[PDB]
Amino acid sequence: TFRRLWPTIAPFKAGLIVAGVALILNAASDTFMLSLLKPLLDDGFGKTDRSVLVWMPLVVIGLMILRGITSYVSSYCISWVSGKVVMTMRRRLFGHMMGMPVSFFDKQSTGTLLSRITYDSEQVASSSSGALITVVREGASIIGLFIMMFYYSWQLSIILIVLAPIVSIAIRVVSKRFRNISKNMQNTMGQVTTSAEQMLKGHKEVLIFGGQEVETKRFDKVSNRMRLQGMKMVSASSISDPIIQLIASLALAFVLYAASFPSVMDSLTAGTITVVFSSMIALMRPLKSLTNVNAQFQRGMAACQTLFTILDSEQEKDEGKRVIERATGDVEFRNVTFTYPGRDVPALRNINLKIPAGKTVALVGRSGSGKSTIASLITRFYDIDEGEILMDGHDLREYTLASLRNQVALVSQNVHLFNDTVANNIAYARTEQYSREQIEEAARMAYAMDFINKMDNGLDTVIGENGVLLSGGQRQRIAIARALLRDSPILILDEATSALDTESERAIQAALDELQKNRTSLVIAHRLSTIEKADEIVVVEDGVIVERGTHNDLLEHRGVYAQLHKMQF
Amino acid sequence: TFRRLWPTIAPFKAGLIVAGVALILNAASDTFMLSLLKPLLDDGFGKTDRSVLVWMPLVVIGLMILRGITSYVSSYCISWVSGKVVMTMRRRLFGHMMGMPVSFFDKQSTGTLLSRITYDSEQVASSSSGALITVVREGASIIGLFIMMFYYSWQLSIILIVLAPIVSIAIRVVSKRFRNISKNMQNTMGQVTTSAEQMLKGHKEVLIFGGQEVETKRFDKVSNRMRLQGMKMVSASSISDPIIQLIASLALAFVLYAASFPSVMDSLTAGTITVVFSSMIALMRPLKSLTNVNAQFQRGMAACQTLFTILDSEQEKDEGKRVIERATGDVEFRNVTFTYPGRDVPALRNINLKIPAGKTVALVGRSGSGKSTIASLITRFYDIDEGEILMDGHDLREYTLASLRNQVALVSQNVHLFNDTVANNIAYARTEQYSREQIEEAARMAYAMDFINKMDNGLDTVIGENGVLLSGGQRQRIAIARALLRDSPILILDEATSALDTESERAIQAALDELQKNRTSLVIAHRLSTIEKADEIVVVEDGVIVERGTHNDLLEHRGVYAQLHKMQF
Repeated sequence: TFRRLWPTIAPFKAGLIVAGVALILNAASDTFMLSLLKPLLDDGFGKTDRSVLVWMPLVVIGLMILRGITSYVSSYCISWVSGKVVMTMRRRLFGHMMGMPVSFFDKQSTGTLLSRITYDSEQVASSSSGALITVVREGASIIGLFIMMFYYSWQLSIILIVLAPIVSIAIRVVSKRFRNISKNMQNTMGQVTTSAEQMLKGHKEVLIFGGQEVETKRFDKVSNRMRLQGMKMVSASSISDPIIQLIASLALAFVLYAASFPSVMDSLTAGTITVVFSSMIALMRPLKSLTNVNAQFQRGMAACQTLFTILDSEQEKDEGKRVIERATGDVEFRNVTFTYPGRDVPALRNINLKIPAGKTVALVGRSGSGKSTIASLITRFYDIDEGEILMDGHDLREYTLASLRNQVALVSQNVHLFNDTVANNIAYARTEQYSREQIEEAARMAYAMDFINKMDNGLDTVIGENGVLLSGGQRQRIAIARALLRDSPILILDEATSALDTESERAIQAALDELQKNRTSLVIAHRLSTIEKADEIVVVEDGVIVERGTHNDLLEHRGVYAQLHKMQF
Repeated sequence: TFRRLWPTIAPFKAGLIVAGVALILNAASDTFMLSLLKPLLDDGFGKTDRSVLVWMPLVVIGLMILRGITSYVSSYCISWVSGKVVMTMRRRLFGHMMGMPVSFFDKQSTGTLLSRITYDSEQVASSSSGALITVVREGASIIGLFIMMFYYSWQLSIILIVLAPIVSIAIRVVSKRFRNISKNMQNTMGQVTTSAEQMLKGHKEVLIFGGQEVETKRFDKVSNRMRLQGMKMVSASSISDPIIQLIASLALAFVLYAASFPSVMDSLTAGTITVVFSSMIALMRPLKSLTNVNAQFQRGMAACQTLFTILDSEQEKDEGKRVIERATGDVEFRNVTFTYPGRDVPALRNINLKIPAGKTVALVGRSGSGKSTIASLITRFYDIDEGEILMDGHDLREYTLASLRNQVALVSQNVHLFNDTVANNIAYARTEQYSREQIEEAARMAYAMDFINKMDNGLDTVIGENGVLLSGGQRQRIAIARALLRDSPILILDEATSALDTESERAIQAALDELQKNRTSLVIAHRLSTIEKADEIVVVEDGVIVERGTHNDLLEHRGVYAQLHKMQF
């Protein structure tokens, strides 16, 4: 089907050839054990020769340390090939779901992302290697159990194998009639139950009219007709099994009649009869599972096209080559309009925001629709629909993504801490550029030295999740340390309030005020303290920035900033 | 069985004795079939007599027929006791759920009541007779197969049963450790999979901070740790089966070795070893099915408590002391307060109404605040909590229910139509009292003659559900005809249908106006035609009838009735 997965398996085909030689020896050692019946019953138990029962108990345990040795050697060769072709796909999906647009991670799939590198990535090899075990184990067992019969007695094997189709079709033909008769009877049984349901519905009219005795006499006739149509469903399903058993045993009677009295037979002496009959019973288990080979090779290959749809998908649009090093200017918006992918209602209308040099602007308002969206466009997590965002006399589309992302610092509340020491989370992906010496200065000027001191090991504690764990204020201060160390010229202070509690508010305010030196920042406003002190106060209300006036003029006005004071107080 | 249920089965106990003799002959016809192997292998094929296998083809189809005749004669004679003790109890549930109060049918149960007399009533016999064809079939097959195994070489049988407990406990002991070890490994897997999950959450930080190569070399180091851990829970689960199969062949080797000694090598031969070994593997399915003989006799005797709960619940509170022929008087409510069972909010506060002789009252309120539950109290579907309802200077509680309900007719649109022809559906439960002459005049005066005379058969056509499916305008007409024939003195004109249509509103209004000759009636009002004609207008305002005045006084005042006119326009 989708055999573009074979090049992933090709580097390791040395556990599919050792599990194709140590699994034929697992099946060829089951059709040799079953051949021990012929000596046992001919020259063993039946005869007075005791010598056959003294070497055989050794080879009964001399053939099941070879069914165990070759059942484990063939499991440290498919668990090693179905583990290195799942690993090399698990780590190829986690290089494609780490660069594509955050639109996919937004809400297209949130918790099923792991299910495609933990569950659907192991099922592409736990159901495609279970369809090679079954087609190569139980395709040499089927050949050994067919060579035994034709070696020991072909005369009886031919007649035995000719009657198997005739028995099977007869059983199916006699089963079909009784199944459809049972269905026809259950239809009438359902009809009578419906009549009883309509009988029970009129209690409120039974009571008032006084038909309690006339209504129970009419359930003496719907109940007598529920047992006569109920005992005709057990008198039609209990007559099926005896007849199919009789049909099956007519074949056995014919085989026994033909196996001795004709002179063509009677080359059999008590051991060729039992092996030939006992192997055909052993031919059914390696025939029920062989049919389901393609029922598993296709169930474990839809989960390959799923991962080849997640893989080979549109990666992030890294358009442009222009390189910017420092935002010595203004990150301006001009007439831009953007709508979230997957929806039609415009979340952002025409907006003209100017972020001046050496100043800060505050996206004021608790609207909840217009504050975070403008923040998201600067870093180009979501690309714009139409218009222009200007940066240093250019456009963000023209600039390289790697050269734009490294200029914006999100000092947010919900910030991620990676599973490393409390120093590389302050210098993530810049450990070579920044030496530890800068890291003490960053922690000191971020006022995080106190929490650094009260630690089990110092500036080396595993700090992310599955580790020490922190509170909100400490994560805020770590993010502030990151931003201060990186010296990013653009900041987006999310500033979720969370708590205004004393001795944490002081620390975060001091760290933030030290951060915002000459840096030009757009602050998402949730705390009035920064709204009071801002160069420009811009209200966002369903994407129409109309109350754009500064703090003083808009405070004098009764506009949305005055109304902000009203709802805050 | 359960001592409550036994006396229902006791009369019909000559179907479990006929089915207890034709079921031991089903099991004794299988332990007679694994005894032809001895004549076959010793005196048949091996000895080449050529006389034992011309007779055996007839006995292999002379036992299967007797295995079928004793499988149908034993499946019909239990379907006759499992379908007659379900029929004699299905109609005892539908003799208790036709007298007990209305409170049981409304929201204390639903159409699932037919899942008590169709499904849960058959599971008391389909799981208690299925637990007697398992203690008798597979409790005489185990006694038949233990007499073969001991008649044929008792010396080998003791050795073969002594090693069954030992092999079983050894397999269990070697299966416990390799299951709990795999549990430990799967517990360890959770740490690595959670760490893998914790990498996909920092996407918004991974992109902006620039590290996509630092987090892909840390999924080159978490993928291996879930490969080596994935190859250690397959190397621990694939080593369990080879060892238990080795324990299961240190017994076969020991059996074959013990067979070599002089004591056990004088009576074993070619046959008398195939029936001593092949009867054991036929002794597992009976022993396996036996374990589930009390797990089915408590799943089919738990139904016999939920249905008995219905069977021995509380019936109606028929305090029948006074008997009245005709209510030639007034039906008064005085200080009546009633609350619905199963709820605490009083649905009915104090009420003071009097239904005058030769007059009618109209419960005109569209608020839906329990105007219908003032009608239910009259017929005593729901019993009063406190106060006094009077019918002819007495209380309804003293009156016999069969004598109280004989004086009320519910002329509604949702009337039930029983499955009998139209003639008895106009004289339901009183057909012996009323001859065809009275029913003809009742149909004439109800203006219902056209509907029935247009119809195919005439006045004896099957009229109820699953019949001809009359319409609501004909259902209410049939109810009018029924009430006219019964000539009851009090009616409750529900009048739920306020729809106006030519030949329907005119006809139904004419029939109702003919019905209300003297016939002191309380009309639930949805149509203004009766309201403007109403002698006394009373409005439901929650539980208090504040506006207890005539039509004119309520008309001139805004009140609530003229407010209901304002709603109407």
